[PDB]
Amino acid sequence: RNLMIVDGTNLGFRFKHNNSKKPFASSYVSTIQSLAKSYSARTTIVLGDKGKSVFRLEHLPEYKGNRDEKYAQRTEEEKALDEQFFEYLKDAFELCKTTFPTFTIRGVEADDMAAYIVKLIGHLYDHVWLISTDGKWDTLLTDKVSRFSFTTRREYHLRDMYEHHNVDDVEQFISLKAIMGDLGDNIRGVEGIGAKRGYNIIREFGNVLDIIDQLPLPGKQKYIQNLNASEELLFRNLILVDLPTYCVDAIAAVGQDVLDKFTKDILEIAEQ
DNA sequence: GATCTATATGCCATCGG
DNA sequence: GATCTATATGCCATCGG
DNA sequence: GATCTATATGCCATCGG
Ligand SMILES: [Ca+2]
Ligand SMILES: [Ca+2]
Ligand SMILES: [Ca+2]
Ligand SMILES: [Ca+2]
Ligand SMILES: [K+]
Ligand SMILES: [K+]
Ligand SMILES: [K+]
Ligand code: NA
Ligand code: NA
Ligand code: NA
Repeated sequence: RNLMIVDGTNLGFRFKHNNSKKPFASSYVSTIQSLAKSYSARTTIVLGDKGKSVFRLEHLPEYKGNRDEKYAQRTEEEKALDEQFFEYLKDAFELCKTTFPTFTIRGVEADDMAAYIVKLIGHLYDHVWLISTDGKWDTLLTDKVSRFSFTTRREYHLRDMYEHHNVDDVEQFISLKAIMGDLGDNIRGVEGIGAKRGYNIIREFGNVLDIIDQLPLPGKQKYIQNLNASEELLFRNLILVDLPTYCVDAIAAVGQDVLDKFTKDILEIAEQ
């Protein structure tokens, strides 16, 4: 039997329809129930977002500032629609709590809770299914951990990493995100390096820690000059994007007692 | 040329009497 | 009782994939 | 969130005594 971990705020956008004024709490819960059955999940854990990541803010005060800018620019009509949506989503979460173990921890990204759950209890299940449209959750893929995106309708598996992310494995994926940064979170990368040049450098030199150890790289191309100046950026970005390595620290950033209680609660759920 | 940077979509109810 | 005086918090990253 | 629009790189001598 399997474990299913839901990126719950992320999933809620499947219910955002400007031409529907109706509540969706019931359909939200039902969708999760049907996904759990589809994926033979004996355990389902629903995660939700609750404020910006304290762990990441500490390293980067402009973290997700781009998201604030996006919402700031809304028209009066858009704001009204969004407020209705987000109130309906809050109601969907409340209903969810009565049915599934559902976690929100202020100042902790759902990404980090998911990474930690997989590390703590993933071994107790045949397969782990991650319900998220967020490609960064593919930092967690293994032969036993896969992802489903409602947006693309695709299942993401470790063996298809190159098709999906232009890298061959998770370690290269994490390195690539550190070099490239993450536009969605307002984390700048090395200017001039995208997936193609990033993959080439990784293939040649290894992971980001290996690359740092070899700087300066040769070449007078601007993007290499930029890479050569980016040791501190790369170390920082690695902390921000290497979900499996830093998930425990990210949770502990809002209190060690909180981490200890979450650990306890997750272990207990896996026995229920 | 590919590749990268940067922007804007009021996105989104998979799929089966 | 309420009301006022006086003090101490190493406060504080709203909120949305 | 993915996806799309739009921009800027003075790019570029693969690889083997
Ligand atoms: Ca997230
Ligand atoms: Ca189906
Ligand atoms: Ca607001
Ligand atoms: Ca050849
Ligand atoms: K970049
Ligand atoms: K007074
Ligand atoms: K087009
Ligand atoms: Na560009
Ligand atoms: Na006081
Ligand atoms: Na666009």
